[PDB]
Amino acid sequence: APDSVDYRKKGYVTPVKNQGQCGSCWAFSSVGALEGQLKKKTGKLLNLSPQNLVDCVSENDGCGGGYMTNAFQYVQKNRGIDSEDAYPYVGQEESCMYNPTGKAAKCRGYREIPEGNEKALKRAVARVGPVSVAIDASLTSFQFYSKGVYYDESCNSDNLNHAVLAVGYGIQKGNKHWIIKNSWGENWGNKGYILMARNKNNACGIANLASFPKM
Ligand SMILES: N#CCNC(=O)C1(NC(=O)c2ccc(Br)cc2N)CCCCC1
Repeated sequence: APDSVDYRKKGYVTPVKNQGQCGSCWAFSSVGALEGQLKKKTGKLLNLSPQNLVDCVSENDGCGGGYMTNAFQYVQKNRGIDSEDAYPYVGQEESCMYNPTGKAAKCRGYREIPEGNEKALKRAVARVGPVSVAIDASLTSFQFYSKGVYYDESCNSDNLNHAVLAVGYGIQKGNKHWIIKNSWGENWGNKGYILMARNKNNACGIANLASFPKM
């Protein structure tokens, strides 16, 4: 696999969004991984609908949390997901109001990266595109992140609490990293992104709950 890759440079990554006061990170994460595969398949990037996921993935808990794999299963079984413009984000859980007329992507299944296996995650990022991941984002250090390759010795890999998107990987100042898209707005972190330590004992649980969609 390459030493580094950044899918933002290849046009696979939409603008940084802002989930607000709803535990919909799983839906943003799932949507970002779908956005990536849409670009790869069609050449054309479009924002997809986290609200569609929040409302219609009956296997998840809406603003009370969810699994990304459950969302990909839904998109596949549903024969599509709507675009953001067709099913705009409202920041609360609702009845399912999916409209097939606003379909902008499909899903042909998904895969899961072997638990905790950072080389495997690296290989999936290289071969596929952006890959949905979950981390411990509870630490004030993570939340105040501004620059550099984030590492905190107190980060707990067994306490996943936040779903984000790995959009590449590499190195900075000799510190191996993952490039992570958050859903806390552009005002957060580095223009909405964080570089997180890679190959440092699976820091923050980065490779503990990773998956990507097929298209
Ligand atoms: N709120 C909130 C934000 N965090 C979540 O959404 C996560 N998952 C759950 O919390 C969860 C999963 C599946 C189901 Br169903 C219900 C759930 N609350 C995302 C994946 C990693 C664990 C944290």
